[PDB]
Amino acid sequence: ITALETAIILIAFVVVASVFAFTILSAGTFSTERGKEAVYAGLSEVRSSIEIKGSVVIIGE
Amino acid sequence: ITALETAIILIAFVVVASVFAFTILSAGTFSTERGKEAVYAGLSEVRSSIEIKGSVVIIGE
Repeated sequence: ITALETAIILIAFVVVASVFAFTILSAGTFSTERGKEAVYAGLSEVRSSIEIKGSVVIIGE
Repeated sequence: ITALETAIILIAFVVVASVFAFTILSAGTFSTERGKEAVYAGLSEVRSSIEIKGSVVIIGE
C-alpha cells in the first residue's frame, strides 16, 4: 500500500521543482541582459563631450 | 485478512494522495509566479531616474 502511495506524491514534488527551476533560468537571463546594458550606456555618455575652438564673433546688423 | 477489505482501504489512500498532489501543483505555480514578478519590479525601479541640466532661473514680478 505504502509503495503505490509514495510514487504519486514523489512525481508531484519533482514537477513542481521542474517548473520552478525553469522560471529561475528564464528570470536570471533577463537580469543579466539588463545589467549589461547599463555599463555600455554609462560609458557612452562619459566620452561624448564637445569643445569650443577659436573665438566668438558677432555680426552687426 | 481478506482481499476484499484491502482493496477498499487501498483506494481511499490513493485518492487522498491525488487530491493532495493536485493542490501542491496549483500552489507551486502561484508562488513561482509571484517570485518572478518581484525581480522585474525591482529592476524597473533602479533604472528610472532624472537629472537636472543647465542653470536655474528666477523671474521677478
